[PDB]
Amino acid sequence: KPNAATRDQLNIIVSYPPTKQLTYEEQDLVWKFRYYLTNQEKALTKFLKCVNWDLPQEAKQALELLGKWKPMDVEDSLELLSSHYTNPTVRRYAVARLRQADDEDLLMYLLQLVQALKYENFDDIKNGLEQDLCTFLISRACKNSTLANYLYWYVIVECEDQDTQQRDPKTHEMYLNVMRRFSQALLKGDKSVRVMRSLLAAQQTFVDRLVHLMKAVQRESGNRKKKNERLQALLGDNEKMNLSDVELIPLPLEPQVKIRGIIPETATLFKSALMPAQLFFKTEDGGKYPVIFKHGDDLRQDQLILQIISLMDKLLRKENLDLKLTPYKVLATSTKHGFMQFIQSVPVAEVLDTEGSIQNFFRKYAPSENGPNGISAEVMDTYVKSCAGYCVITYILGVGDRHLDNLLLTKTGKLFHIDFGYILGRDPKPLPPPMKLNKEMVEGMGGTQSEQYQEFRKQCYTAFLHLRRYSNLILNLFSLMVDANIPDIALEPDKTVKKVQDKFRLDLSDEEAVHYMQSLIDESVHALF
Ligand SMILES: C[C@@H]1COCCN1c1cc2n(n1)[C@@H]1CCC[C@@H]1NC2=O
Ligand code: NA
Ligand code: NA
Ligand code: NA
Ligand code: NA
Repeated sequence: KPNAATRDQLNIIVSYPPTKQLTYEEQDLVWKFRYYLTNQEKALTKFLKCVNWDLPQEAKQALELLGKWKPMDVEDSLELLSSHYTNPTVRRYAVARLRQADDEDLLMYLLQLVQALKYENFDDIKNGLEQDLCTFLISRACKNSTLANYLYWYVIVECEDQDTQQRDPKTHEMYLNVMRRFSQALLKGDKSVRVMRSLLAAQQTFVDRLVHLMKAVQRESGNRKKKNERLQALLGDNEKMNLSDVELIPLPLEPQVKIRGIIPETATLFKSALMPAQLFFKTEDGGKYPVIFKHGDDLRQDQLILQIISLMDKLLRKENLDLKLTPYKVLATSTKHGFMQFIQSVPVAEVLDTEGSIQNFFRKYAPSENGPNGISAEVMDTYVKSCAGYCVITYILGVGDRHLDNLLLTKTGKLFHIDFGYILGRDPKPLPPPMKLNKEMVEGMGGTQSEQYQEFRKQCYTAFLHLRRYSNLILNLFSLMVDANIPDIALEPDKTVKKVQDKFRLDLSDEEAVHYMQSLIDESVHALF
């Protein structure tokens, strides 16, 4: 029906990022050829964006075409749950597509889907005390204990958000109703589901006791040594505090791991202003699981970034690219406390203080006579890959405040980033560079003169092209976060998705994007020396 020139225009429009606004002329064109476009699943979101949903006759025809359209890919349906859509049939269609996702994929989107409840019908959620989003999420949680664990903690954090309670009371009451609905469904279910309900309650009381313990340690006004002694003494009094030995419960941070308590003798406070605790949990497997427990601290921005880093890692692995990344787990248990999975590591700043160079560090703990610069080839391969992964990922996410205390290294060669208080282009100092590499980091692989430097560049190109291909998904997930209580998002909600979108350079072809990434890396490295 449309000629070659029109098809080229339509294909450009269909390729747009999910939050790019269509012009009036593009809306006219998509509508004109709506019947031709029903055979392209990628065109459906563009068509739905061109409908005037406030005109009953047009909404009706649009819903007729929706039923005849080649169904969109499951992950594309996240766009239909954003704030743009109030039409109930559109939003139920999105849930119907999401019902086809497996539990592993749904978990990767769950943080954002909980935010998307803000765009649902609050009366329907309350009156539940065909599937809408609330009903769907609860239904899937009732069948999967991992989903139930994260749904519980994600929602309870929303219930405790005093900002929401003060500034958006109806939204706060909705989340209360979601929790009530969730508890309703769990109690109504069979034995395995009612057991799940009791285990969530047990986790909550454990966290409550841990919070009370942290406060007791901080009413102390002794030095750090005295506070470590207080922390260990309180943890050791199980009759008083009940944290050294408890009946088995899922670890909120990673519920597949059941824990029996916390080891009292090895608990210490970090030497930092907020004095978070390092705690070793006794696992059911008879092992130990170290965490950081932060108290008096909002972990939600870190929680989001580590969730997105975990997604990006899984997407790269899906494309058979394992860049040896460290997406450590982060879970907020309230707006003021939460857990982080502790990875044995050393900050690069400490490596330079004690060994002088990343290379000296690798030569000490991973020597190899015939290896690159006397270092194990496997360790160097792991180093190059992880540098590349984090270079591309922190560039896309605009991570700031990149000093050598936030760059961590393992003896197996993994480099990874921590502490994501500055994202989306924010930085303590002005005019941060678009790509934040460290001189010590290039030096760690042998300098620009090493063959490792070209291996690093090559892995950046590959990772960048792979993540570009999932830009629709990544951008849709940020679009669902724009109203969230996340500091660097709430600063400029209407600009948030574009800040990520621009990093993908979707205006460039693959070959042009590789050229651009090459120039960006080289320019950043050149500026360092
Ligand atoms: C848990 C991860 C991964 O394992 C190594 C340690 N990592 C982190 C993360 C943070 N830190 N260390 C520092 C130390 C105390 C708080 C500060 N802030 C962070 O965000
Ligand atoms: Na009402
Ligand atoms: Na410590
Ligand atoms: Na504390
Ligand atoms: Na890991």
